[PDB]
Amino acid sequence: ITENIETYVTHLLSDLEPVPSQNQHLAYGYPGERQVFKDPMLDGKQVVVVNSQYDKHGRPVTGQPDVIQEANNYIDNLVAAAKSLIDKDKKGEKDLRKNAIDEMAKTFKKSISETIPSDKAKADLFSSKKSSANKDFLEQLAKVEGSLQQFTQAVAKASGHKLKALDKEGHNIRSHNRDTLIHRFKAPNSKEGEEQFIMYIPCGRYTKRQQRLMGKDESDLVLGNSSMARMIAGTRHSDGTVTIHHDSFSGPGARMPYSDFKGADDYKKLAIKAVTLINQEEVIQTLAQRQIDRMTNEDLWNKIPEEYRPDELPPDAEKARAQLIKLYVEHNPLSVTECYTQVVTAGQRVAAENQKEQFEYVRQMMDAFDGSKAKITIQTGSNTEVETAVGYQARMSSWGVNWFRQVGALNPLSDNSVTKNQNARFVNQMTDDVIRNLDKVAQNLGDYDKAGALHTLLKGPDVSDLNQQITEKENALKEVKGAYREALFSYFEEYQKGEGKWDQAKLDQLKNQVDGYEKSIKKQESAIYELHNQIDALRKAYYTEHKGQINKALQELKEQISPVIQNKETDPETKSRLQHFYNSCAYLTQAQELYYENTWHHGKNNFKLQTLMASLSCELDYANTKGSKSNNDRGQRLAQKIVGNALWTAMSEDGLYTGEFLDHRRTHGKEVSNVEQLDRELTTIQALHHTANTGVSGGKFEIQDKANFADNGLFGKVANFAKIK
Repeated sequence: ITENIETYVTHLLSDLEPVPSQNQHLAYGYPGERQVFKDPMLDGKQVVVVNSQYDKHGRPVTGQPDVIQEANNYIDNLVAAAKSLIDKDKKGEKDLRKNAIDEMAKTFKKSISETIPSDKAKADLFSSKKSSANKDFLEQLAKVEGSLQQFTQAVAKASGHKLKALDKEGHNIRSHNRDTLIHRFKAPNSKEGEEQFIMYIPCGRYTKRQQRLMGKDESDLVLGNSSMARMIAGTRHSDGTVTIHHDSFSGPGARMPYSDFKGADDYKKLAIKAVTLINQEEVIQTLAQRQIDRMTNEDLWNKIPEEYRPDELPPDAEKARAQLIKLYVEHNPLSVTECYTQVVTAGQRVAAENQKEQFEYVRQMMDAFDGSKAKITIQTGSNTEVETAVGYQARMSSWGVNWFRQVGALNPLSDNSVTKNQNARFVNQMTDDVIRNLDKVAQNLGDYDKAGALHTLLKGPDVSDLNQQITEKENALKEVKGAYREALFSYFEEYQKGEGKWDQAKLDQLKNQVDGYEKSIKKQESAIYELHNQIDALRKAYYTEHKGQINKALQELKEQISPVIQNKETDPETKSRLQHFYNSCAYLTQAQELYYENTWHHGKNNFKLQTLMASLSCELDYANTKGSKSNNDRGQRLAQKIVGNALWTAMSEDGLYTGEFLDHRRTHGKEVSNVEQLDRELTTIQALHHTANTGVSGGKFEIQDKANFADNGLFGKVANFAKIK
């Protein structure tokens, strides 16, 4: 589908056609809670939908781990991988082996059903993991893990495949056909006949370049992104229309094939650098498609100059949108801006998992494309596409969230300084973007003088000087950057073929060119940083001085704005102006406090700075991508903070950001605030997403400060199931 996002989301929330179990793409368990349905628009796609249900205490009964169900998911999903492997294999007795596996699966199910009592099988996420009821859940869980290790050992024996292979195949088949995932619920203070939702719509599609580097038509080092989904949250009105309060990306996960990394020569590393660039272009392609999705038909029309509009659009709606998209693309330069808030700990020194490269390679390839063009493919209709250059602008931050996020002086377990430069650059960029964008909608609010007064203050210290010196040097890089990308794609083209097949001669010249341009970008990148660091110093001293008044001013702005916003007679447009302006300011100044005071890493502020900046980029209307290695764990929790904060704020009297959703200290009690009640809703899409990615529920993030989350992390222990070997 090349359908408008809003119209698609609306179809998704309506009356859908049920799908029977034998026809589902994979096992989700929780029958009658995880309901499966046909995609209302894409022929063989499926949708999984969950509605919150509650007990008599108003505590949720959906979204709750159950080890029997997860055991069933694990059994069935591994059984499917197994069958796929023995079907495509060269050995015989396919039937003997498939039947033997079924038979062992039936017996492991039965045994688990006879040994695990139903009522000790369920966890309660919103209570202490140390309750007697959760301790029982833990005991049952360890029991079951024991049985799932025996089951998997027996599947590998019978199937003739290795653990690693089964795993790899499970991932491959879950990837050939990803379901849309939906959670519907009434948030606190919802209106009658109204309800909220969050969904993950899988996105991403191969670029033509990727398509032909795969012995296709337009063992190691696979191409392509994964775990990329489009994240939409909003409210559904009693008539079944929709307002969308958030639209961003979950993922992509590492843009680079992490695994291939171990024990690798410098060549292999440059290969890895290239793939990440290759995948970086796919990311450009996916942001441009999102941008087309976010346009209505009226929107594309207005963007096509009068003299190219056809007198008659075709009768078939689908074929009319296609024509609009095509004409739109042909006559308008496209540009896209990505804000990647990464949440890995780039400096970590033990259990590192190449977190340093995940930072370093992605940040370099994002900047490689920054301020130039990429040639991309845009889907216009179900059988039609067009090719276009697309403009790119990068913004990348990287602030850790795990136990290593900000280690003490001299602690050898991590190096806090790896991301120092890029994070200060990022802060300057986002703050400059906010200045420009303030300069630009100060015009529509003359009757609001407290806005002018905020703007004046937010301008910060006069740093036009060093800004000039930077944009001059960043312009010098463009030439060299172009040369670097083109050179690096060539390098992969050769590296990709076999050693049996490659000319050692071309390889070496190509490697050297890359390096020269690299030392050279490296060197200019350095001086640019040096300049950013000088800007930082001055912002820092300025913020410290003015912080008290920036705040008194923000609060007076709110004072005048709110009562106008709530005026039953001011048009939607003015109201938006006023929320956009204020929220932009509120997000920025709060990020400044956490960044300049260097408090962002205390336990009690753990995902706040990342959330603030991601929210800000949604306000500047960038595409926000977010990520950890696989995106199963740390990135999901950042998505939970951003989506929860988007929903909380949109359902205010004001539409105005208070920080409550972030600052509120969760207490896990039998009586909890409205914020905590919302927070309780948000793990359910994570466990669904985890199931689609791994076959079992999860999110395995280690909570650092327990007051940051409604739940107690028990989905993490189920996530283990995926690991076991």
